[PDB]
Amino acid sequence: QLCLRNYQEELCQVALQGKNTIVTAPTGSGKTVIAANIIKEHFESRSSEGKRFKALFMTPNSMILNQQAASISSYLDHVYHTQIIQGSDNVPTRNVIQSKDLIVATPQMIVNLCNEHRNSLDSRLDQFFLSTFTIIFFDECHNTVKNSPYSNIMREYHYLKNMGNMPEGHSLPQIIGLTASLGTGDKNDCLQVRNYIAGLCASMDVKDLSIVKDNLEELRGYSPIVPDKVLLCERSTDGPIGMFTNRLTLMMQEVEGLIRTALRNEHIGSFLDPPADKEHAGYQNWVCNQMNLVSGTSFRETGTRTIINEALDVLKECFCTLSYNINFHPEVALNYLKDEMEYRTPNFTVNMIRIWERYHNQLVGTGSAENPMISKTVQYIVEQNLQRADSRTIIFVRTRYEATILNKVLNSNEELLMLGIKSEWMSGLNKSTASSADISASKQKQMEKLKMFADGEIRILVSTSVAEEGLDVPECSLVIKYNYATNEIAHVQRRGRGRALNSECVLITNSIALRDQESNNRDKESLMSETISLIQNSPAEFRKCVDEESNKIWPRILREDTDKAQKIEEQINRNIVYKIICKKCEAILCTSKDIRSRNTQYLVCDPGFWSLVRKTRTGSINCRRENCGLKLGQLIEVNTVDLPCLSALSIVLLVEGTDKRIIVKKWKNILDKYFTPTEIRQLDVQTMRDADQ
RNA sequence: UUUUUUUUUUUUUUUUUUUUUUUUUUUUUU
RNA sequence: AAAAAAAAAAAAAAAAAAAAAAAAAAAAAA
Ligand SMILES: Nc1ncnc2c1ncn2[C@@H]1O[C@H](COP(=O)(O)OP(=O)(O)O)[C@@H](O)[C@H]1O
Ligand SMILES: [Mg+2]
Ligand SMILES: [Zn+2]
Repeated sequence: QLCLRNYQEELCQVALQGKNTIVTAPTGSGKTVIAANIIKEHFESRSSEGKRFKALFMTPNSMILNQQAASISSYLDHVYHTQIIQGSDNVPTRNVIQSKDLIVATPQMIVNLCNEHRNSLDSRLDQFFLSTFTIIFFDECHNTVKNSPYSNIMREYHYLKNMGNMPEGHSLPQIIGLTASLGTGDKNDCLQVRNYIAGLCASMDVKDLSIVKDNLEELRGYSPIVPDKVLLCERSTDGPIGMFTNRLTLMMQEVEGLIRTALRNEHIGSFLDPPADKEHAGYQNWVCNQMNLVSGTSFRETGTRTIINEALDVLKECFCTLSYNINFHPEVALNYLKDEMEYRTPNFTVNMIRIWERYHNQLVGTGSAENPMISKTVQYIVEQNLQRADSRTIIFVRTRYEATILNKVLNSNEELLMLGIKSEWMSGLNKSTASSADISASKQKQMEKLKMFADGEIRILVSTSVAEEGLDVPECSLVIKYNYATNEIAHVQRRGRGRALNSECVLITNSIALRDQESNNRDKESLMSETISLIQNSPAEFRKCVDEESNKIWPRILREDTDKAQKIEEQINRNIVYKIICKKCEAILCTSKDIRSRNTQYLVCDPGFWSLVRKTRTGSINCRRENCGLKLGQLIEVNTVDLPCLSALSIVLLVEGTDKRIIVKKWKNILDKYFTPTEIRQLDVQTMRDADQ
């Protein structure tokens, strides 16, 4: 058992009244202990009064699910049965919910429950009720905006409260809200922030706020504040870094001129001129927009489109390496450019090959240099190591590739290797980011990385925003934000991540925008503190407008059915065909009648698809057309035979007759706007014949 | 030889959150 | 003409979850 603290007991007293309350406590103050104590008290009261009891615990991140469940079980002395429900587990949910008094499950499963009965063909396996659980908990409730799963659970709770489907004597469940910070959002004055906070609380049917009143000293002592030092490094326009930047701008102008001649050959006078600045995101946005127009238009010459797409891809890569050279030393940017260019080489023309070889020779002759930010970070690391031998440093970066580059830079310095200091490349488990080719993000790998950091083998953690919440990150003695800026909640979580004694938070950047964002975040935090103080001072909130306006639940569904009918009427157009072709090159991949879907995977049963595909080796699908290098999808097997799987992001839909190009981002749009493929039959036969020989 | 359960890896699709940049519209001020 | 605020569209980056499928390794049964 764990002894309750004074502020924890004060927070628990507010929720002990049975009303819906939201608890706002700093990270690491023991929200899990408070939740477990509230659950235990509610269960004891229900047992004393002689009625059924049930508790539901929900967390946005599955990484912290096991730790939270273990802590809850330990606090409850393992007297009540607990079961963890995740996507991997195939155990039925309703049976374990009925047979156990404490259920911990992903909120999406709760959303699916009591809602899957709708739009289901006739039985319907009865209907589940949200009010089955006596007490529910909403960890990290600040994300309950727009159409979040928490918003869906709130809508189900409103269904149960308003509509008269209560079975026998079912009572309204009590929900406790726990979050680090409510979230300013985009409001400016205190009144708007207070109104937004009150509306968010009303969306969860919460009227009372659990805020510490007289135990602030204990909270400050147990959770000391961490100053947020701001450090800025000036940029150097001269030296090897300046020479590298000049060479890359020369490459910018050369590629722009080549694009100009390519457009002139097409006799096209509409394309937008590139921005003068080659380092801002405006150049990348313009490149992406030009690529979108090129995909959405038709060209007289087939090779011109391929050349333009190759130029746009090289421009994007060169912008990425410009950002890398701005953030770090030119060595990593040169290495990234070299590996990307050597990967894309077998699909290039002779002139571009010579241009790249000349530019690479010039960059090799440039030399090397060191960035002031890297030197400052290294000096801070050695200073922390001198202060204590158990120093732990966590570094936040923008992208996963940025994390890998930072880890390589830190591991390449002999000054840290003299004392035996290593680093890692901690990232997130998400695989849908368009940059997952170099990212593994395995669950076991992440657990192993956490274990080695906890054991002390790894000192520097180049971790992304994933580690801010839902991760069992141990105490860190130094938090560094390497050109990374996020919202107020993420900044607060980063500041609170330094649970080690005398933790220091220092921000290192070379851009005025980062400093402005940090100042804005500090101002937002101060405004939140002022609003919280004002709310505490005045107990008469007198806020009920959103609570009464929340009666619009059924009009929402009414308009939902109306515009669903309108979308169905719009979709009624059919019996037409599509000439699906490759995005980069005008090659007939297949026709609209050769695409089939088994469950949710879209496979093309084209006998001639093998002749126009490369079939590399992992397994991947690549265009066989020269100078294309486009990944049309992934190769998968269902009947022990590999079959092609097209991707919407690598194909362009063409309509027969008029030359109207169609761009598709997700398969849902083409599914519900253009056509629907038929169900799969024993069509792997004709595909397997032509797969071999 | 087949079936059931557990673990690891991989793939497709769908539903959300946060940050930055670009563009458009409206209002206010100089 | 310039600046600020609000809404909308596009692009980039990061994070979360769900559904299904495939491969491999173990335990049990036929
Ligand atoms: N009353 C208490 N007695 C002992 N340990 C506590 C107490 N309250 C909190 N802790 C410890 O402090 C930590 C606080 O982190 P926790 O509340 O679990 O996650 P979060 O970061 O969401 O607040 C817990 O891991 C817990 O072990
Ligand atoms: Mg928590
Ligand atoms: Zn192609």
